[PDB]
Amino acid sequence: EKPKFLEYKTCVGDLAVVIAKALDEFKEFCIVNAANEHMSHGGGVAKAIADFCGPDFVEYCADYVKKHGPQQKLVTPSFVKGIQCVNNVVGPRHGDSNLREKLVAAYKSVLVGGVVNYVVPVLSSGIFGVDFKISIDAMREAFKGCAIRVLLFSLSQEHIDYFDATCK
Amino acid sequence: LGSVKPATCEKPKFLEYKTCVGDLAVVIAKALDEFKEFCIVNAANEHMSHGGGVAKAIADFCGPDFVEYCADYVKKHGPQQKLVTPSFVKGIQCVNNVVGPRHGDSNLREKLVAAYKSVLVGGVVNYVVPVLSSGIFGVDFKISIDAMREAFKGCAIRVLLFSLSQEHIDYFDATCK
Ligand SMILES: Nc1ncnc2c1ncn2[C@@H]1O[C@@H](COP(=O)(O)OP(=O)(O)OC[C@@H]2O[C@H](O)[C@H](O)[C@@H]2O)[C@@H](O)[C@H]1O
Ligand SMILES: Nc1ncnc2c1ncn2[C@@H]1O[C@H](COP(=O)(O)OP(=O)(O)OC[C@H]2O[C@H](O)[C@H](O)[C@@H]2O)[C@@H](O)[C@H]1O
Repeated sequence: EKPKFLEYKTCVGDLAVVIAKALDEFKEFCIVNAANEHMSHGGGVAKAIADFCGPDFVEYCADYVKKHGPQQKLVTPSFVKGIQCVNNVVGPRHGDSNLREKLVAAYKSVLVGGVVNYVVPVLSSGIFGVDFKISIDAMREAFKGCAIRVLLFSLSQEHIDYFDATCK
Repeated sequence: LGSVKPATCEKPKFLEYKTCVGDLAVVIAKALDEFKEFCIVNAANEHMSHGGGVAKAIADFCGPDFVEYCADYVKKHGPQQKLVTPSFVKGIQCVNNVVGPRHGDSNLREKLVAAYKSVLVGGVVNYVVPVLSSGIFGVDFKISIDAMREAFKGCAIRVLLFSLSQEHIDYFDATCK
């Protein structure tokens, strides 16, 4: 029950509504977190995911960074039925750097072995405002030819309208 | 050789199986949510070198304390067919490093059965178990899974079997038929 090829869906809303939708439509999926390399889940989707997943997830992440140092990608328990795992991905920050290629590498790092359904925020395009258009294009490049299902979500309607502009 | 600190989980009424296909982190993600504590089984060599396969992933995950524990123990006691070590991971009661047999070894079935039997650790009820010997040890996965079910039959334990390979897990589903 892989898909035959890449399938997209969209959701504009807070994490709670996104997760309810993904559970209804995917049944089981990986949630992607827009993380920093310290896994310090202080704001944005990171805070929402840490609040939703709870203290065992926050503790997991903190403990891992303590043992292994800062991480650019960290796959964790979610402690939530239907969420196979959290994939904490570190996007570039504004003034970075070289944004398109960094965002492609970030979205490519979303894929995990044994997971087909992904619930994915617009990386880098909130708490440190990278242009959402390059994040979104970067995602489309990253996932080309992958047999996965991707539910792109965001608080901003503009992000999804823009995404629909190429899927339309 | 002493015993591991006993589980706070109780044994199930009968043998219970779960499965997970994918990378180690995805497996452990599932095990941490389903089991409050467990033993993870490593498909080791007698040197406890962890140079490839699931051993390398487990070594990387558990970290340098784990690496150091194994190198020190082997240095002092020599090579080991079985070593139960600390994990240095919350929820992971111990790592049971089991050396499975290899392609062409004589009495290969019976050696697999014995290897899975050695998985059991006193005071552990929940196990996360790979398909022993089916990677670089070259053993047919079907025979390894058959041997596992033989070794665990009648045991009041919970076993999450895992593999990178969907075919391995589909096979196991067909033994439950
Ligand atoms: N990163 C991983 N995540 C999850 N499962 C894995 C991973 N790597 C391998 N596996 C799975 O564990 C397997 C056991 O395969 P190997 O790891 O190759 O084990 P084995 O065939 O017993 O080989 C023995 C060993 O190889 C290692 O180098 C080890 O140190 C010893 O030399 C199969 O089920 C395989 O899909
Ligand atoms: N509660 C929420 N629900 C749904 N989506 C959200 C929420 N909060 C933010 N988002 C969305 O997540 C995407 C990424 O926004 P941020 O979370 O601000 O992520 P990012 O810009 O990559 O910044 C990462 C940094 O912010 C966090 O503090 C995190 O710990 C890291 O330091 C955007 O599409 C944004 O609308």
